[PDB]
Amino acid sequence: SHMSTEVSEAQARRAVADIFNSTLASSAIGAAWELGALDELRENGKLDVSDFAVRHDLHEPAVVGMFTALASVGIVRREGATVVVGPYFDEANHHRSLFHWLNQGSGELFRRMPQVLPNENRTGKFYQRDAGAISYACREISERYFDPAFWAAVDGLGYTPTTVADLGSGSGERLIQIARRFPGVRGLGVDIADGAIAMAEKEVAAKGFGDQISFVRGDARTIDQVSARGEFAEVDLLTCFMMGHDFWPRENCVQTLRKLRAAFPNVRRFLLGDATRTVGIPDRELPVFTLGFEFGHDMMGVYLPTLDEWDGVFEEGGWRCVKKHAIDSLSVSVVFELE
Amino acid sequence: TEVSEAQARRAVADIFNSTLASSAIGAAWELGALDELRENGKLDVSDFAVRHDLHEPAVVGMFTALASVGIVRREGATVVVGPYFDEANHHRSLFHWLNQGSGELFRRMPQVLPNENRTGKFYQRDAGAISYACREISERYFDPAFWAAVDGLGYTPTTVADLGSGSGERLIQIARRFPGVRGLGVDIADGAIAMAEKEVAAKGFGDQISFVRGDARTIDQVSARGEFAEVDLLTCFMMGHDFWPRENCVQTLRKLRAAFPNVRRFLLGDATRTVGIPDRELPVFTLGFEFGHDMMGVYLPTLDEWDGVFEEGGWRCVKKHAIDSLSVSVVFELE
Ligand SMILES: O=C(O)C(=O)Cc1ccccc1
Ligand SMILES: O=C(O)C(=O)Cc1ccccc1
Ligand SMILES: O=C(O)C(=O)Cc1ccccc1
Ligand SMILES: O=C(O)[C@H](O)Cc1ccccc1
Ligand SMILES: O=C(O)[C@H](O)Cc1ccccc1
Ligand SMILES: [Ca+2]
Ligand SMILES: [Ca+2]
Ligand SMILES: [Ca+2]
Ligand SMILES: [Ca+2]
Ligand SMILES: [Fe+3]
Ligand SMILES: [Fe+3]
Repeated sequence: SHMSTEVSEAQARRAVADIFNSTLASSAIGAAWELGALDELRENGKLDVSDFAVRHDLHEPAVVGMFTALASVGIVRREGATVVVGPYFDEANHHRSLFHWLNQGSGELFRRMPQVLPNENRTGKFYQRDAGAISYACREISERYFDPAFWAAVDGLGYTPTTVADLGSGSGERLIQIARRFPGVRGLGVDIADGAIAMAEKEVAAKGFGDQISFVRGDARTIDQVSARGEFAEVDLLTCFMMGHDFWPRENCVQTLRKLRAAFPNVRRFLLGDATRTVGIPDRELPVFTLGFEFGHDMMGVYLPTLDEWDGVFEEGGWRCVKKHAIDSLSVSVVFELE
Repeated sequence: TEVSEAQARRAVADIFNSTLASSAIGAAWELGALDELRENGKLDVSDFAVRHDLHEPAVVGMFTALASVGIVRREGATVVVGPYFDEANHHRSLFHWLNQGSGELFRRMPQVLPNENRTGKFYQRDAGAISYACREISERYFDPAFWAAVDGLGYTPTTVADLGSGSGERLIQIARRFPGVRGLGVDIADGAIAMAEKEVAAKGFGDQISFVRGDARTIDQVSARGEFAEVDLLTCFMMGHDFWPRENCVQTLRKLRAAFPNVRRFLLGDATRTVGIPDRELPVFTLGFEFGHDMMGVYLPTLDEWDGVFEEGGWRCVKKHAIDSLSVSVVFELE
């Protein structure tokens, strides 16, 4: 029953108030996550705010503030010095990486909406986001949302892989997990980020797989320029998650897919997964994330293909699509099994 | 806490979209959108992006963000005011303050809460943005009570000083109302002074109104003491909370008393900390003001705390005005 055009002054006051407080609740969700509060609430159902502030060595008045902000829209409920989980807790906590993405990750971009929209201002470094924050969030996003379909696609391969290349390798947590599934397999991540390489080289070393897995600086759109080219010949599983839209526009993508094909000519399966642009979802029925993903990419000047556009580009790219998975609850997100 | 899993999905999605709405309101304001919607009730997003020279797809996003929570309604490339437009638009400066002025603060909630980090410049805000909003906040929420206090002063001022003079607009208006008056602005920010002086000069009040850098907390250090002695009306809006904690406010009030010994009336308007409002009935702003200041480590007195400090501070409160509708806000007439 949402969609009315006619409301009382009471309702309108209340609604504009909730929009205001949601703003704070929404920033608080990502913050509370990162400070270990959501976890503890998930684990114990309850928490004493004073004891929290002490244990974690936090300024207590703001801690009160963070919880009151979560309480203002029903994520938690306050009783005395106690915070309990609220009716909206599980849902919010579930999607906690998405709010973090929105606020801590991408907060600056959306804050400067009045400066980002005007054309004259659109060149060089016309926006900023917190790459450490994004990273921190995209890690849980990849796990909470993409893993099931990722693992499902891995199950239905028809072969044990021997050498896997992961594009947008990042933390290396995709490749690390591969090694753990397929004992003897070798890994190879590719990342534009200098910092992601060392974070990954460190990550790998720490988890047992030092001589199994290595990384390289490089960019899918010019993967043929990359000096490790010669070793791509032995790769028989390729993977690429949450960056496919940055291959776009279409012709870039076609080319990028063709290059990928030639550069990895013994790849049997290529697992590609990403969120896509939605179409025709009504303004007042938008689910979590959708609006921020699409809006932020518009504000960054970055094109987002629809599912159909992905469908329409693979044959041209030199790939056959043999299986597709829908992601649960992250806009219209998908995993394609290509060969 | 008994709701369906669909209830919870929808509520959580509203919080998320609300975030983007909220930021959008101040954006829309600043870019002319809200005003063009108030005047005509409609707008064409292509037309509007073109005239304003904006990247259209971001413009659409911005208007979708607003429609996602009922502020506006989209019908093609036509944007129409929605059920919550009047109210949103009314409080637009407050959303601006939260987002454009103070977004960097609340964003870094994880880095700002831990005590170890809390030294030096531990948070950042956008002084230009904040100033932009404070202008309207002053005018939409404080002015009615402000002018009512001016109307019942029982004297006609001859020299007025305004602490946190900002853009100079308070002193300007005072001059438009009392032509003979001299005006004196105290602001701690060089850039407030520069703006105000420029603004005062352009409008022709450059010979009546002038400015000095100073912190009202240390008003006794501001070496323009002779001009201060001539002042018979003192104004201070939206910063009294910054005189607290209590001991500090007592001292500041006593120094203000001394620095302006011929002030007859002293107008002090501020928002104050609320008490016992239920979490799910917090009105607009309250949570922002209070939570933001707890994050900045700045004390907020209650009303009663203010009422109980003036005598020790060297003043007698003779009149008090309630404000609509800015958390619990107030104007004291002190003497
Ligand atoms: O931040 C970005 O640029 C993204 O595109 C983030 C993203 C992509 C896919 C799923 C979730 C987030
Ligand atoms: O010095 C002057 O310019 C004035 O006459 C003062 C003034 C100018 C313009 C409007 C009101 C007062
Ligand atoms: O921004 C601050 O730190 C303020 O104190 C802002 C303010 C004070 C009183 C009313 C509205 C905003
Ligand atoms: O067009 C599609 O739907 C996807 O590109 C993948 C796919 C195609 C055919 C059968 C299954 C999956
Ligand atoms: O105590 C109060 O309510 C205010 O400090 C000011 C006031 C006092 C007495 C009569 C009127 C106003
Ligand atoms: Ca309804
Ligand atoms: Ca029109
Ligand atoms: Ca800032
Ligand atoms: Ca009282
Ligand atoms: Fe992206
Ligand atoms: Fe303040």
